[PDB]
Amino acid sequence: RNLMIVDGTNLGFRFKHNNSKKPFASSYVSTIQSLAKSYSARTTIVLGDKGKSVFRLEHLPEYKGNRDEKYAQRTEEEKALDEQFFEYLKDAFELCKTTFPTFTIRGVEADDMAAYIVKLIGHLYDHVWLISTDGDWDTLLTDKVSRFSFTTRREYHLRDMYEHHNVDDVEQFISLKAIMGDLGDNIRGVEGIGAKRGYNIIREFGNVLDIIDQLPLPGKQKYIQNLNASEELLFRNLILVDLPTYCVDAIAAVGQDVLDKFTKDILEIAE
Ligand SMILES: [Mn+2]
Ligand SMILES: [Mn+2]
Repeated sequence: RNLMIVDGTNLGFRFKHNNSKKPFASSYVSTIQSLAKSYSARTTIVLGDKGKSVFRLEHLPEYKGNRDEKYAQRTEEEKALDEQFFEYLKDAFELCKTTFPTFTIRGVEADDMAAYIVKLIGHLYDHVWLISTDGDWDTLLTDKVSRFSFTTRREYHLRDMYEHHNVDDVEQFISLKAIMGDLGDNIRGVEGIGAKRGYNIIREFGNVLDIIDQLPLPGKQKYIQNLNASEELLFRNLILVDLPTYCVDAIAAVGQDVLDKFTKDILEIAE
């Protein structure tokens, strides 16, 4: 049998997208029941996000701050919509507490937990299926851990790292994130180097850190010039995007005690 780890909030937003007026708690869980049934799940795990990350915020105070800007400018009607959704998200998360183990730790994101769970009990299953539409989860991809999105109805394995992410492996995808930037999570990257232009430098010189050693890099191009004068930036970005390496840390940030309760809480279900 397999293990399934869903992206509680990500799915919520999907339901919201489809319709931001109708309650979706009921179908929400049913969707996680069919899926679990389908992926021969043995342990279904539901994880939702709650508050900004404590780990990231430290290495970057303005982390996801753009998302706060957006709420600030929302109209009285849209703000209401946002609150409506979240309410429905909470309810969708409460109903879940009746069928699937649901976790939430204020200060810790979801990708930080799912990486821990996988790192923690992954070996106890044949496969591991993560339910999300967030390609950032693809940093956990292996030949025994993949992801499935509804927004496309596509599954994602490792061999597909080039078509879906313009890189060859997890370490690469990371470095590309720490180099190119993540407009979403509000993270500044080298001015001038995107996916295609960034992968090249990664294919030639290596990964972020391997590249740090090598600076200054040759070439007279500005994005190259900019690159050479943005080392400090790569260090910070690498710790914000390298999910599989800093997750434990990201959890211990909100408490060496919380991390413990979560650890025992997982194995309890895994066993
Ligand atoms: Mn997330
Ligand atoms: Mn992103």
